[PDB]
Amino acid sequence: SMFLPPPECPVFEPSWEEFADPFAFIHKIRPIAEQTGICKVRPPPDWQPPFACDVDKLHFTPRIQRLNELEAQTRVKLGGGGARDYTLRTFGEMADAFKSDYFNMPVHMVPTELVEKEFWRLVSTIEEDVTVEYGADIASKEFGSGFPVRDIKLSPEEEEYLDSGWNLNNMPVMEQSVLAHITADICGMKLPWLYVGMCFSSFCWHIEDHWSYSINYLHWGEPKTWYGVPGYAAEQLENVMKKLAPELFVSQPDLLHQLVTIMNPNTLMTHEVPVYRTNQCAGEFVITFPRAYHSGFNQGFNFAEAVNFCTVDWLPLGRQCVEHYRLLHRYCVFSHDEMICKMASKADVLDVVVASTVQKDMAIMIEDEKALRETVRKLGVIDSERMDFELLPDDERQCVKCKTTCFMSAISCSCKPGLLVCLHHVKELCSCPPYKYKLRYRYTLDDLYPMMNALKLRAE
Ligand SMILES: [Mn+2]
Ligand SMILES: [Mn+2]
Ligand SMILES: [Mn+2]
Ligand SMILES: [Zn+2]
Ligand SMILES: [Zn+2]
Repeated sequence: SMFLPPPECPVFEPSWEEFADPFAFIHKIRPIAEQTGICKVRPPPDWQPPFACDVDKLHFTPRIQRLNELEAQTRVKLGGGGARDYTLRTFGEMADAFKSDYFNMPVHMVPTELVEKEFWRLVSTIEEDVTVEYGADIASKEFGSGFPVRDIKLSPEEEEYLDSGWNLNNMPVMEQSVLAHITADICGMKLPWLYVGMCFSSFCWHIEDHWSYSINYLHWGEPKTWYGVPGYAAEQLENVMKKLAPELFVSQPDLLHQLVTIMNPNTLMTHEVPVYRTNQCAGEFVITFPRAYHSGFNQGFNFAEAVNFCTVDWLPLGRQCVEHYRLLHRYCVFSHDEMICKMASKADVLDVVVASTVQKDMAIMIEDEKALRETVRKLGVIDSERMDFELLPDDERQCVKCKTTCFMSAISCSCKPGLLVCLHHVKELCSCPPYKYKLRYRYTLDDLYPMMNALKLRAE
């Protein structure tokens, strides 16, 4: 009556056979799980990656979090800095005492249902001002991955798991994650993040950059409670949230200024947005699918690790996402077309199903590019010059108007040195007549078709 828990998301228990290839497995469950946005994956009983670390030598700078529903929070502070510092031990001592004192109970006697119910009570009650702390950072020397990494001499147990597809360190380089081919720096997106949780520390409603998948592993500790919404209902959810908290939707000039919030799943459910839940326990995986909104909170002291990835399934959505970013004037993490062309240029060493799928996206790219160039020629842009867009830092090749990262082409004018617009915004560069403009382009149409043909040959 005050909190009605959403229905449970799918839970999968793959055999060692199914578990052997994560991408094949994820492809298998996709028809089911994309309907719920998140799913939980239980590895085979004996898949037990060894965790070991010194709780006194691992330190991190804590982030502070107020717990008020609908209140604005900023997504990531990928740079911590800070003066406050916990070791894993001192944070754990703080975390356990907090939970223990909050409920006046020992921590594993506090029922998960109760913590959940209480969480939604405290975030909605205005004069409760509970604040908590948490850790969130990419792997570093002061704090590294929870999975085995090859360096230091390792035990045969760690060696068995060193190359596992489910070892999340391996997805920044695994063959069928399209992100692995990106030569551009996308560190904040490609490397695993480490999260140290405590009771009620939470992650606001969000979707991944470029609508990528994510996969989260809870190494140890108390559970992590999740809420998930399927990709098809993304705009539904956004409409509900814009109505209840429009501040979050004002434009901001950074990827370092994305605004997000806590919001009761019952609110979404009242507005007919489908929402699912799960308690992720130690040793379990949660997977989020493209454009699946998700949020949640930790039940107590714990340690999780997560990473983004992109399968070939995702390529058309990646293209749609950047188009969606353009309409919103949202910054890109990388150029999707640049990634496509990078892959085309490596067609011979590409996996063959990958090659086939890249070829299809490239064909759309080329077709759209052809049409755009015809339009800008008709606007009176005549001069042109080839330009190696991939050499420019990102902040020197964003469209003035829509902020998209240019790669296929842009318009410049000697009137405004260094400024560029994409071909959707030829009118937005300056007041000079179009005959003063240059079309800057990475490839001629004639360069492009042979690149696509290499993919076709590789794929047959
Ligand atoms: Mn409150
Ligand atoms: Mn996420
Ligand atoms: Mn516009
Ligand atoms: Zn533009
Ligand atoms: Zn000009």
